[PDB]
Amino acid sequence: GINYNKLIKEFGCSKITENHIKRIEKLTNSKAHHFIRRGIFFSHRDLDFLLNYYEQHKCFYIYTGRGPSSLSMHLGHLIPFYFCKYLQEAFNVPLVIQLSDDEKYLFNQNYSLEYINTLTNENVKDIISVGLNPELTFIFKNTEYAGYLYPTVLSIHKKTTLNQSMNVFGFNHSDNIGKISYPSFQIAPCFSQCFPNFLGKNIPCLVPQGIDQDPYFRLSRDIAVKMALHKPVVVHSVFMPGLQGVNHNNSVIFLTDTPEQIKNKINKYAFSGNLDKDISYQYLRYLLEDDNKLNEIGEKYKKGEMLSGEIKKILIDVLTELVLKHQEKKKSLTDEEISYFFDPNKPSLQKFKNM
Amino acid sequence: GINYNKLIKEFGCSKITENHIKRIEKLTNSKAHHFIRRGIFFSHRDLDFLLNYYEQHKCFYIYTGRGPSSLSMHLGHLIPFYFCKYLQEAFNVPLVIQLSDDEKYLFNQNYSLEYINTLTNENVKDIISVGLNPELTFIFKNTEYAGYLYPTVLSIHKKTTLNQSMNVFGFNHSDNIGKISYPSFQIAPCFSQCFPNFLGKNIPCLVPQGIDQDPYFRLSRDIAVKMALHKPVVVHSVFMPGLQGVNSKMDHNNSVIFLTDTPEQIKNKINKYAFSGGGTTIQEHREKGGNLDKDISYQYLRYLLEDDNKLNEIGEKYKKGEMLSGEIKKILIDVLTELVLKHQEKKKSLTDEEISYFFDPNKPSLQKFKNM
Repeated sequence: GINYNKLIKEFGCSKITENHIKRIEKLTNSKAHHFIRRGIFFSHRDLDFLLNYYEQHKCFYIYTGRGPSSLSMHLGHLIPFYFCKYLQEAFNVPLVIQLSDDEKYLFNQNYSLEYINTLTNENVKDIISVGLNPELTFIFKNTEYAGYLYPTVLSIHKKTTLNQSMNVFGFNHSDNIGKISYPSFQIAPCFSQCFPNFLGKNIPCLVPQGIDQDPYFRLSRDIAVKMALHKPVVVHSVFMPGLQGVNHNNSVIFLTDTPEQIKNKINKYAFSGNLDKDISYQYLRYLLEDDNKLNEIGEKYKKGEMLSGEIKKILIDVLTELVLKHQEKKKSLTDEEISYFFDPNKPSLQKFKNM
Repeated sequence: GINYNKLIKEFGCSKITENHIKRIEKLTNSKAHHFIRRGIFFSHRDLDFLLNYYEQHKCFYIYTGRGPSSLSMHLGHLIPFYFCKYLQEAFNVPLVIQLSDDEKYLFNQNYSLEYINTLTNENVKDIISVGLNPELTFIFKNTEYAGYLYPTVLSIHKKTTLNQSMNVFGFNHSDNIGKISYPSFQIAPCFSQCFPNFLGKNIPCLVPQGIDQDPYFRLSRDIAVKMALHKPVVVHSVFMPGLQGVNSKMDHNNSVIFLTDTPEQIKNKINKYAFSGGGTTIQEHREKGGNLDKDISYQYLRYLLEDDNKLNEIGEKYKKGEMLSGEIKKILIDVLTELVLKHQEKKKSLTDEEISYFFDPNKPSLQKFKNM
């Protein structure tokens, strides 16, 4: 298969151990998220530094981001946001969310800034609708917030050769100079000096991402050393597989999909097992919070006591509930609720300003 | 020396004609600046587009800029600012001034932002001290104003391949990506959409430049076409020569007049180091007369002496041999000394409040152009 332990050894990452989990549960006074307990988020760099930092200072922040997509977001895009929701609540720390509308403009030849803004505003609604805590969240668009990032971006630029940018990101000489210099803007928010309205300088940053992003993220950590700032901490997730195989539109669950569209996609296109190869069981590892129910389902399926139609039906109900709750939350959002996410001066955020 | 008409034909610029000058005097209800009348600013691209636009709408703006220098500014650095002072007053339009502190940080490996800010603040004081009108001036640091430039910068970036940037500016693969992408930030202020606090969209921009900068400025005009925005208008100046030779441009502190120089330092530099177009003996000078094209003092008086009659009278007497080198050098020293002392006095009097006002984009006097 994928062999993630081989990939850890290759990249030089570290496994998240049982003791890391115990330590998280202890520091947050709460059970660890199922993504961590089930090995969905499975590796890290410098997690001990972060846990020890939080233990002594009760302080860090979480950085994540989103390039605005041309199509509707699908379930795979929300996975990291569900994890950030958990992190912000369990640790009680700020979450900053970059919308890289500039990146989308620079990388898509026929897209205008105006059109990209319509996509950005829709994505923001989906992001908020996972149930993020408004009081501990700061969302920003790069087009609007660049002035706060720029002094940091300059320092990152100065320490990144063209060779390094091209080698790391696979750019070529026909690529526009926006693409070439964009990565600094994605690195910058790892450094708390980019958020002077509510963070102190040089506060550690936790950045959840896919294991596949580690080679790119190494540039952030190398740059931090040259800037004499903390290296951003990373926890890595496995690839969430498409419906058709664990290794087009019928390969994902869009958040705008109806109950009937979800039913058909799972029944017709989701691969059936063998727990390791059954896509429905795999998705239940992400979506089912109750450990006992998951193990009971896994027990019955492997023994043959549960058929494929039944495990697919359980997934469809779970998915349908999730998607309908999401659609319901999104529909209820007011412009005032949305704007509040973009406010850097919230008193709950400003608590961390002198920590 | 430098054949400027040949250089016009080579670059594809246009001469500023006597009729352009008449048209400027008519539109401003005032005599044209001596730099224009004496051919110091001598060529242009799209000046008629600008004059026609002003005639109908009474509106454009002026863009200039300054990379913060490691040393004190000298007289040559102020020349374009004296011209922008005239333009803003005669036309009654805004002047925006870019301080490219970001550029200096990106291109000088051992300079910090903090150190560059010290240089920037001192340069700003020298710029203001030419007598710029606070009400029609907007100064900005790129480090502070980048957020307003960024959407425009993105569009410029998107229209510029890495190949094009590297070929045009001579970058290599060891250059940092800040250098590679910086030129867009220098182009951006040619487009009025960068100043939404006080300018309408797609308002024409006038950019005074040395003739030597035209090849680089063509990139701004080409980008404007791809953005479907007005091309920035340019008026070009001749090279201002250093003290030692008309063919050579600005130990080597004796080739320029620093703005921190004392009256005595100026006296000595002119007397000892300024090139004379006069005869080597008094008798030789009386018989053969002085050479105006090569006398540095006469050339500098072309920049500094506002009264035409006095300049022509001085030029008449020197060329005939009726005025000696010592006398024309003395006239220049008095003129320079007065200029530099006024400057030093103005700079010393500047308050933090006066300086801050230059950086305010919401001045009611600037905002009058917002719907024009």
